Amino acid sequence: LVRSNAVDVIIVDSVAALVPKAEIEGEMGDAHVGLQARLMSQALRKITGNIKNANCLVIFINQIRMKIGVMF
DNA sequence: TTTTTTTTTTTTTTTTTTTTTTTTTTTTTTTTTTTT
Repeated sequence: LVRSNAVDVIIVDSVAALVPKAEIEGEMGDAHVGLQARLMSQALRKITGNIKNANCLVIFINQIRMKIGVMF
């Protein structure tokens, strides 16, 4: 959509819910340490250069997931 | 009978033998439990 120059505002609701295809194919709790993070990092690397050229918005939506082992 | 005298011209190719080198990471995820 963004590369087409047609649409100008794009919304991705709850980026946390876009599971990888590999994780879907595999069983529950197999592993997939950070695969979501790798996917998200690779996505931006490819679309940042097209978003500026197409003058679009890609407002992403996120969730609050409390972390462990943090005191202060 | 006596009695020798002088060279002239090039034609043709034939066959390949041998490898030499790696190069770079990429990414987090999720809390549990009141005690007197």
